[PDB]
Amino acid sequence: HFQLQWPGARGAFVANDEVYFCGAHNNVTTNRTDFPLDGSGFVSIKSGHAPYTVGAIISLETDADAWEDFKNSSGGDQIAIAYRQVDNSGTYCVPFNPSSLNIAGIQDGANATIQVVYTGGDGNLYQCADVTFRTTVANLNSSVCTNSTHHHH
Ligand SMILES: *[C@@H]1O[C@H](CO)[C@@H](O)[C@H](O)[C@H]1NC(C)=O
Ligand SMILES: *[C@@H]1O[C@H](CO)[C@@H](O)[C@H](O)[C@H]1NC(C)=O
Ligand SMILES: *[C@@H]1O[C@H](CO)[C@@H](O)[C@H](O)[C@H]1NC(C)=O
Ligand SMILES: *[C@@H]1O[C@H](CO)[C@@H](O)[C@H](O)[C@H]1NC(C)=O
Ligand SMILES: *[C@@H]1O[C@H](CO)[C@@H](O)[C@H](O)[C@H]1NC(C)=O
Ligand SMILES: *[C@@H]1O[C@H](CO)[C@@H](O)[C@H](O)[C@H]1NC(C)=O
Ligand SMILES: [Cu+2]
Repeated sequence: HFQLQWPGARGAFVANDEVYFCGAHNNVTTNRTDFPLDGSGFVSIKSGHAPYTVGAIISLETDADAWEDFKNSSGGDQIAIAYRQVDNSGTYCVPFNPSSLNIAGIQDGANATIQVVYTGGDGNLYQCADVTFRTTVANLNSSVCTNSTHHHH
């Protein structure tokens, strides 16, 4: 199981609820995180165990409230972060530039939802972050952006 560190999840973390769409926070939120388009952005999570596979899908719907809202026109998932295996528990953090996705409406002021998709052997698990894309963002605290390492797993 895992928590989003930055950008922050839609609502209160409930481990049991991670099996549901957006961790059972189905409704979009209005307290969105400003997320930079200048290439300084990242996604940071914390996993309780490893190994696991993680990726993220994205919705450019302001009201993203179902799986459909994360699919492209041909009905495939809009992948924001490609799936990979992670071999250490604790913090995992990937740079994320939304400008690098070929998705319409990625621009200053655009609303989106990033859904992290996690598989670590105890189910398919989900958490969502509601963001607003901005050209630049003031005072981005990058201190959560590290990869933990464990000599003995
Ligand atoms: C938005 O507000 C909800 C409910 O108050 C809160 O639980 C959530 O953590 C907030 N989102 C962010 C990114 O802080
Ligand atoms: C939360 O989701 C429920 C069920 O879909 C919906 O009826 C309700 O209006 C939503 N509330 C908000 C605050 O979006
Ligand atoms: C994006 O979300 C914010 C915060 O809820 C909202 O005020 C704004 O009007 C939305 N923008 C669009 C284009 O829907
Ligand atoms: C839809 O997303 C899938 C991956 O989930 C991708 O292979 C496909 O090219 C996309 N379709 C379009 C219309 O771009
Ligand atoms: C960044 O957040 C950390 C806690 O994670 C805190 O110690 C620090 O004050 C923050 N950095 C700035 C410049 O505010
Ligand atoms: C974490 O490791 C991944 C490779 O899995 C790498 O792409 C990423 O840049 C690393 N993040 C940090 C903060 O070093
Ligand atoms: Cu778990």
